[PDB]
Amino acid sequence: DYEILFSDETMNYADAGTYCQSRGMALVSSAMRDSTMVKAILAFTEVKGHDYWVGADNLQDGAYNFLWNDGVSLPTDSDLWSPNEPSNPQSWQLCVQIWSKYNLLDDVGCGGARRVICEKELD
Amino acid sequence: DYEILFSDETMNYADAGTYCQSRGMALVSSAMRDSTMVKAILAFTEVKGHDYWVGADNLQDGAYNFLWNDGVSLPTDSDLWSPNEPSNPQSWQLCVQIWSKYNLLDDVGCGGARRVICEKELD
Ligand SMILES: [Ca+2]
Ligand SMILES: [Ca+2]
Ligand SMILES: [Ca+2]
Ligand SMILES: [Ca+2]
Ligand SMILES: [Zn+2]
Ligand SMILES: [Zn+2]
Ligand SMILES: [Zn+2]
Ligand SMILES: [Zn+2]
Ligand SMILES: [Zn+2]
Ligand SMILES: [Zn+2]
Ligand SMILES: [Zn+2]
Repeated sequence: DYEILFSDETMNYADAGTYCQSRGMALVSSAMRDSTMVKAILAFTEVKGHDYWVGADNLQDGAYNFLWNDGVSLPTDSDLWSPNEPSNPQSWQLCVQIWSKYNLLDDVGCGGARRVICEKELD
Repeated sequence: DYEILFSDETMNYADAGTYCQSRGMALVSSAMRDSTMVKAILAFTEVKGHDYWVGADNLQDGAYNFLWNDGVSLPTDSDLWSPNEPSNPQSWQLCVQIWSKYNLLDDVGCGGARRVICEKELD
């Protein structure tokens, strides 16, 4: 169960995190691992057909050691990934987005402007 | 362009309005009249398969004089309505929801608990 916020305003990955945080929420993460919720989230972004930041990156352990912001691993072989991703140089700082080309996850550098999705676990 | 918040938390119609307002947003209304956004919004609720409040009611003008909270009319013949709705007695105070049966609009009394959708136009 969640509160999911979608924003058409774009920002880099760091700013997306603080954007959600300032609202008492977090960049979407656990909701992406929830089979019902992730399906609803992707149904929305599918219509929008735009890139969105999600709360995962390799900043801590590097390479393809992707972590959701709540500390849970985003397996390199997850079905959430777009075909042939992740594929950027493992030595880069990598952030994860919902890539419009496939409406599935993708590794990118962290400076590009993208839309934002925030979550808040209920209760 | 907008900010759209979906919440699994249920409430009556009045409480949904206050819920959105306390967040600097409004019960979804103009976004429902936007061709891209309404489809994105409905794609999300389709997956969820649950009832959601929307920002429309007959409280100012009564009967089937439905108005979106921003004062714009919700035509009784809108393609947004579920088949054979609106159909509740015109003497009642009627509120509008996204009804899970069709994933389309429907008139109901205002006291039932339903999920909430808030919006915030972005300029
Ligand atoms: Ca794959
Ligand atoms: Ca990539
Ligand atoms: Ca009709
Ligand atoms: Ca009805
Ligand atoms: Zn769940
Ligand atoms: Zn802007
Ligand atoms: Zn892109
Ligand atoms: Zn509860
Ligand atoms: Zn629009
Ligand atoms: Zn725009
Ligand atoms: Zn119902």
